[PDB]
Amino acid sequence: SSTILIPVVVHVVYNNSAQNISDAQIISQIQVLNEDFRRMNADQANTPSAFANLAGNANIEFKLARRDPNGNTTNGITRTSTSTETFSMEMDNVKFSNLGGNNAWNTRRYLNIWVCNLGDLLGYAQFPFEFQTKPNTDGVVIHYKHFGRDGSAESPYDKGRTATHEVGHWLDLRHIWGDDGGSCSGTDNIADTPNQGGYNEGCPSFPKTDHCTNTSPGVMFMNYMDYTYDACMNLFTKGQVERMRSLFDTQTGIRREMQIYANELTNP
Ligand SMILES: NCc1cccc2nsnc12
Ligand SMILES: [Ca+2]
Ligand SMILES: [Ca+2]
Ligand SMILES: [Zn+2]
Repeated sequence: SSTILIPVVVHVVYNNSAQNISDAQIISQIQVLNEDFRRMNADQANTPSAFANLAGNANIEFKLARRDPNGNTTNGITRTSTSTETFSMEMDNVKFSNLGGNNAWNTRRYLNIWVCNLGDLLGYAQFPFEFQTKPNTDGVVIHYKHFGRDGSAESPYDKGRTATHEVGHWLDLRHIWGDDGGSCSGTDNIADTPNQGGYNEGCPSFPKTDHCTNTSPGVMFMNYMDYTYDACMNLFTKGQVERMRSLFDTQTGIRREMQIYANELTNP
């Protein structure tokens, strides 16, 4: 497979000094996305051998924009002082300059990552099916305490995996347990993710079983699309990789336009 290139702009929207996170912290997150989406994450050593053969390399590269929407030079990082103290998922106010946030850069050409103070919410995504109706709010929001790996990020969500999970949703992946409140009925529509009752939290011991997969090697609680601690997640499946890449299909791909100028938007 050929590398899919994603131009990124990180909108730091800060009401105080703590929210105005460091360049190092932002570069740390860009690096984590590149590791997790190219299976160059060192904690792939924690992937059980039973699931190692299902492990996907998405071969998606994330580069900070070097050309802004007016065609001027940028480092792909915006900093917006805000009078708003906590942002709302329901309002999407972080995504509008008009409401004390920062307007999206053309969502057909850039992945917009908003960093801000959110309401015990780690972050939220918008799914591709919503793009036609909600073009301005396409992208990913991350809580400033859970952006980037180590540094200023707070345990136990301190390895940058909130953004990996949210970019997952942004590329059309569903919760591995099927958003069915614990049943075996719901599906993530991925053949190589074992059927799973409910979400996992914390760091379960391998193997974790439930009424849906009651046998070793159990459910893939170390999948990025579960709700487990950052240090206890370490793969996408080949099935998940195919779903994500299909959005960039040159004929039918919802996000295909992103590839046309990706190189020019990320090259000096
Ligand atoms: N572990 C990934 C993740 C992303 C977003 C919200 C979450 N709640 S708990 N785990 C989450
Ligand atoms: Ca599945
Ligand atoms: Ca389920
Ligand atoms: Zn989720």
